Amino acid sequence: PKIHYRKDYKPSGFIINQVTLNINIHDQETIVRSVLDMDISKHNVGEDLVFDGVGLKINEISINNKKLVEGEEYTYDNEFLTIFSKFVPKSKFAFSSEVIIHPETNYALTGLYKSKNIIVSQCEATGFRRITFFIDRPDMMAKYDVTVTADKEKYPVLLSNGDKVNEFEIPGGRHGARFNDPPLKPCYLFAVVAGDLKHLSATYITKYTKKKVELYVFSEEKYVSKLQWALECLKKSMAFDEDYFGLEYDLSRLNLVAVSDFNVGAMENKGLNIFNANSLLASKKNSIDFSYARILTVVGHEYFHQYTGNRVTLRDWFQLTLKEGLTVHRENLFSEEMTKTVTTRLSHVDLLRSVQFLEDSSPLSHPIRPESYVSMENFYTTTVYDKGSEVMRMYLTILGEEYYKKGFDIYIKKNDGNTATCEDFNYAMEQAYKMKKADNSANLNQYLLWFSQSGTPHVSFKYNYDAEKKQYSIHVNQYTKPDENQKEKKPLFIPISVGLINPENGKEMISQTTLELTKESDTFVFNNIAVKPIPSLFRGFSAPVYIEDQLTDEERILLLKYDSDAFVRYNSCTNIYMKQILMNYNEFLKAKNEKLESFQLTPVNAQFIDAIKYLLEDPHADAGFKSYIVSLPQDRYIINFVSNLDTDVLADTKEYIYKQIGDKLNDVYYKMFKSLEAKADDLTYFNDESHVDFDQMNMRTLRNTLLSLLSKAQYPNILNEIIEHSKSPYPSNWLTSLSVSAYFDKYFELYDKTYKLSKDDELLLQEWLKTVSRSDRKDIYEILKKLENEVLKDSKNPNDIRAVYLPFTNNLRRFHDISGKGYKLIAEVITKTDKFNPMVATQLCEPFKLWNKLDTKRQELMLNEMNTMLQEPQISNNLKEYLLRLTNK
Ligand SMILES: COc1ccc(C[C@@H](N)[C@H](O)C(=O)N[C@@H](CC(C)C)C(=O)O)cc1
Ligand SMILES: [Mg+2]
Ligand SMILES: [Mg+2]
Ligand SMILES: [Mg+2]
Ligand SMILES: [Mg+2]
Ligand SMILES: [Zn+2]
Repeated sequence: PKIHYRKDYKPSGFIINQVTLNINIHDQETIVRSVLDMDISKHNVGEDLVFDGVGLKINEISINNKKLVEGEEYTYDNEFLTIFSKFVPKSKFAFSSEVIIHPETNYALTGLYKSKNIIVSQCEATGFRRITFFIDRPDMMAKYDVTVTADKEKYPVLLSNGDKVNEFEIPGGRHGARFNDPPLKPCYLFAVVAGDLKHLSATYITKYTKKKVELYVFSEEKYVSKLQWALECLKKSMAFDEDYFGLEYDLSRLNLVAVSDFNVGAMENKGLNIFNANSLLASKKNSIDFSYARILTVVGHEYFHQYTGNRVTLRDWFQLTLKEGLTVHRENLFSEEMTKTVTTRLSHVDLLRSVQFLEDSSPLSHPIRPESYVSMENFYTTTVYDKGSEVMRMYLTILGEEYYKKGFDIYIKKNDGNTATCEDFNYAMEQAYKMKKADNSANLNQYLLWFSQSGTPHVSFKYNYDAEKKQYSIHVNQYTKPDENQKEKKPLFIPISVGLINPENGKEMISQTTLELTKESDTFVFNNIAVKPIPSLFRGFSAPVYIEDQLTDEERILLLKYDSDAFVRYNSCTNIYMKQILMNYNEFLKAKNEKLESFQLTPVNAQFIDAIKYLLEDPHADAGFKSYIVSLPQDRYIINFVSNLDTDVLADTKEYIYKQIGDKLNDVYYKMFKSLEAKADDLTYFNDESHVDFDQMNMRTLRNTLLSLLSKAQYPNILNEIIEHSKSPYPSNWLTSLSVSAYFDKYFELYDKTYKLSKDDELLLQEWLKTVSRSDRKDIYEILKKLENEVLKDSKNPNDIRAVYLPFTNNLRRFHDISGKGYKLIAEVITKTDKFNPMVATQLCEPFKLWNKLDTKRQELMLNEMNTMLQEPQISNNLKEYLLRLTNK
């Protein structure tokens, strides 16, 4: 089983200068002819010429137009084509081949495949070798000249990278298009699309060069009306890159294409970005509110790769975080600017601290630049993306905007063209650090540990105030737990954005200050502090760490009410909830363990409840922020704090705490649900396709969150509200009506009603499926069986399979049923999917990531299922590597 090591990187002994492809799409097969103009590099040591080529049917191969003979001059084993060195030229030569591939039966959705009636490619990371022979690694940069031919009636729209330089008719009802793409690119950025596509288009004129750029967005005909928001998003993304970074698009056209069958959200092929339809298409009538933020995010993200990933390339796959972490960071700056709500930053933190912290405390834990892989597809992770994004964001925190922009421009100017590594970026940032610190002895050598050290730092605090001296001290310690990657962990460069709040008047006591913690511990002292402050620590969540603030609940409530920083207020609320959860959880567990007939539970802090009411009733406070404060921290955040987590005991603990708070605030929640209606559900702009109001969507989030609370509580007559809510024109409302009706006899009436409203739009039906899947129903197993039989059937569409099964895995009570029936159900789906799509089968493993953090009975049940999956004779390499790592085997 082949392991690749980061430190083993060596340039190839071969060079590929030019790729000339002819892709001839037929009814039963596609024929790919390719000529590679090649050379011998300075690194060559007389080795065999070995190409990647997976599942290719060879018709012929040649060197310099002389046909090579199998067995004598080459061997092919369905993975590697080896041409023996004695047959390989010692100077520039041409390698040519013709192979047969079958996009119609390519259900793995990598390489060239058919999605409904569209033929489409996906090459990142190793998909190009599934289309033709290549040295399929990102440092093999080449020029591309691509011709596609197909049946004209079936496939009128033909697209690839670069300029369309010719179009032509072919006998027998066929037609062809030639595209030439002169600038060098790695092969994972190659794309081709053939289909009966419809489009919307616009022209964008760049900021400085004043280049006219043609923008096209494509879908199947049925959904072309859903393309408008994506076109607006693309204009916004171009403007932002211009305005913040001074970066203009370089090419004359940019195409975005939506397809129905896609392993991920989208892909940044140069001038030809290809999208999961769920991340490109939306309408007010047929999409939930989340679609709007998602499209903005994904269009922005793939656009931002044009510089960070495409123009500046990766040397090798170990550098993945350099394009993905940096591009997530760019999209976050963009979306914060576009949405102007604090919930954009909060939602990123909420994801990192639940999902990524869980990964980083699991057997899958890795640094953002891993040291080895077996299947690189397994390293497209929340760590590489989201922790990578936070590491990229810490440079901006450390440097500030002016110097951050200087360092980023140094990175672009020096590397445009060109493969790069994480050190290249650190080097550019360090040049700005030197400039900022006014000394050339300053360095960021220690900062590199953020790329190589796995695990989440824990940062803890002690405080001292001397009233007589007016002097305040913050003593800080950092600790990363040893793990399987490093026995010894080193101190990181941690920037700690801080304020000091005067608790008498809630005012700021110091200017903006970022403490640079670079040792295992340090004490920061402040003079002229007139009263003992409450510290506001890690403002904006300034480093990706466990924060142990050591504050009292009274201090935390004062920050929640009065602090200026959204993240610190949110975290203070989070910390109050966590202290309560851990206390009640222990009380319930002791009662269960001791089989007690009676016992006590510690009630929720009454001043905390009063603070929630205070914020909810403030008309000037943000609706998105309000929806976070009435929600308990995510289950996957909580599990990081509990050993041997008994999921039933956690479910009882959450229930008690929600009931405690609802018993005091339900009348307030009801009054707000009613009073927010006018603005939340305003229809003034319902038929304006480009008018998108993030605040209004956050008001709907709050309304729907309050409705869920009131429905769980069986608030008097709430069923009337639910039934009326089902009549709203907004899918976020009428789908909420289905899930909150789970607690009432009207559930299956709303099931049918909303099914009928959803069934005629592919993406809306997927949203309906998630809604059913996440429904808090005691008969959820029977309901999932009905979905399988009646709707999902044998669909191989990843969006369908993920919609039915993933939301259900968050059902803390039912998915973790002590019989193990939920673990069995998901393992069956995993093994079934693995037969045709190993990548999606691995995504479906997500619920097992926390297996060793549960109570011993559930650990045993999950392990048995994973061992059963591992024992499947036909298991993919991808799935096997993932399960071997996850089970420490
Ligand atoms: C496992 O193999 C792959 C192959 C290709 C990719 C595509 C990757 N480059 C692309 O930028 C990407 O992740 N977008 C995200 C969306 C952003 C907004 C985070 C997605 O798709 O959900 C990924 C993995
Ligand atoms: Mg094949
Ligand atoms: Mg502008
Ligand atoms: Mg986000
Ligand atoms: Mg379908
Ligand atoms: Zn990306």
